[PDB]
Amino acid sequence: MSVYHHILLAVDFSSEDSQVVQKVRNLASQIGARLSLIHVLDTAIPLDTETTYDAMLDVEKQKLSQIGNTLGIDPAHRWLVWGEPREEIIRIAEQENVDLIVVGSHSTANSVLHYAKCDVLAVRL
Amino acid sequence: MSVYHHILLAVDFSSEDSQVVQKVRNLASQIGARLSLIHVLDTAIPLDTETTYDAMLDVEKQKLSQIGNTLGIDPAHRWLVWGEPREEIIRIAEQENVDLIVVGSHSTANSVLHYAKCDVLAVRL
Ligand SMILES: [Cl-]
Ligand SMILES: [Cl-]
Ligand SMILES: [Cl-]
Ligand SMILES: [Cl-]
Repeated sequence: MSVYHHILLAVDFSSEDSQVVQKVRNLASQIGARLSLIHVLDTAIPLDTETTYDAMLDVEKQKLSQIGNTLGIDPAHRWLVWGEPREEIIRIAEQENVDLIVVGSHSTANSVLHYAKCDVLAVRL
Repeated sequence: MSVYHHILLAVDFSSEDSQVVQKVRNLASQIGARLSLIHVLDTAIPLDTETTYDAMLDVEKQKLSQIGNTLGIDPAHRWLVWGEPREEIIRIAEQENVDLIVVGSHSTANSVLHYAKCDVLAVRL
């Protein structure tokens, strides 16, 4: 039986994403685990200018989707959430029955690591 | 090909070792990696009493060997070293061409993680 069943990858959209993506794909396939994906984004509204929240979200959505598409993850298992990375990472992991969180170091990594209720894989970038 | 080739397990000889041992055995076997093992021990000599350095080392050696024997690791790949855990863990990993260090949390974990030149798997105990 599989040593981990459900691996959550956290990506930050750096140029080094691709190393981690292929590694995590090889990982999950060799051990038989399913993958989910999350990226954490990353008060006065300016009145003299057009806001670009939706366009900015679309860029993020595309980057998430580049990665999601490579990994064959259903959009239902791709997460783009507002908030503090550590907290949001850990809340999705709990909610979604993850048993391995994967993060890159380069922080967020060290905070997820100190508060996660499951194993954490920190991948050197 | 194997996502990791050489996994170094670090054990501290707590009652929770066995969970980590079987997990790491299942891990390495599913991905095709070889295992090494390390435990880091863990100025005036008393003149009125017998010292027990050798007996104390034998106890540690037995505990290392319980774990090593389970995992089928040659004694050549089992390490019982004097020193600061973080430093010694990282020095063996470098020396021995490790590409995944495994540690339990419960520290040492967070220090190995902040200075390791390879991926680190932190296993919740
Ligand atoms: Cl993130
Ligand atoms: Cl805006
Ligand atoms: Cl140790
Ligand atoms: Cl002594």
